[PDB]
Formats: sequence, C-alpha cells, structure tokens
Amino acid sequence: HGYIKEPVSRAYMGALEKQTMGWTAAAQKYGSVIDNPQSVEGPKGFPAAGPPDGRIASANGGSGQIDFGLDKQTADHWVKQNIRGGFNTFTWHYTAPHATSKWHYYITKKNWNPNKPLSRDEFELIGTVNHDGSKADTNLTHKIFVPTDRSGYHIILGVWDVADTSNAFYNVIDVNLT
Ligand SMILES: [Cu+2]
Repeated sequence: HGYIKEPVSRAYMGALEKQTMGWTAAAQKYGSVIDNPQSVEGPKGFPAAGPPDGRIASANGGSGQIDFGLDKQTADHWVKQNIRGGFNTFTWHYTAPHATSKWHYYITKKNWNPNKPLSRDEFELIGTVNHDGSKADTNLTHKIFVPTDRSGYHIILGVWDVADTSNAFYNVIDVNLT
C-alpha cells in the first residue's frame, strides 16, 4: 500500500481535500478513496491485463477497498497541478512497502479525450524502473522523462507492481503540462 505523493496523485489529492473541504464534500468529489489514498490496488500485468478500461483510475474499486469515484473523467472534475516537460521526479509514500518487481509510468497521448472514461489505448509508456524484488522503499523516488511534445491537461499514470502477489497499485495524476 502506498501512493504517489509528489506530484500529488489524484488519490492523495482526495485525502488532501478531505482536510480542506471535509469528509462529505471530498467524498462527493472523489469517493471513498479520501480515507485510503494508499489502497488503489488491482491486478498487475498492465497494460495487457490489469484493471479494465473505464476502471484504471480506481483500479476497479481497489480490490474492494474503495468505490469507483476516481473513474469519473471530465475536463473540469479533477485538480490539475503544473508540471514541465522533461525530467521530473515521482516520489511514492508507502504505508506498507512490499517487495517490488517494477514501477512503470505512462502519459496520455497528445490527442486524448478528457471527457471519456480512461482507456489503456489513450496511454503511452514513458519509463520503466526495474527493481530487484527488495522492498519498495529502497527506491522511493523515480526520475522519469515526461514527453516534451504535448501540453495542457494530461494524465500521468504511475503503476507499482508487487513482486510476491498478483496485484499492483494504479495512481493517476492530473497535470497541466507546460
Ligand atoms: Cu499493501
């Protein structure tokens, strides 16, 4: 269990807006993930397997841990944070740092549709961090090159594959890319 803390994942943004807008208004916006941003857990093997299209952001309800709130997708719904093209760092916080096989990072394609549910064919692989089966917290932060050929509203998906289970944690990040 864990989530992307910087940039602020959508899941962690829900936990953050819990504090600023309260439990009910934040749960209306994000669903039950506000309490458990670390629990966006679904089957590993993305993109060939893993959570189905339209259930990527919620990891198909996080293995029963959350609802499907995160799967809403419109131009306006989610809080965007600014990021620049090029090298960026992605830092996870672990509540329970499991043995890790890899992390893998994707961005939305230049022509993606911000008002339809997320599908795996809107995402492009941008980097893979292999790991030696040790705990996730031996490599907290990853240096990933974000494409410099697109701008405006994009989603970075970070995926954390657990070494010793059939599961993975899916963290979408809403970004305004410049
Ligand atoms: Cu866990």
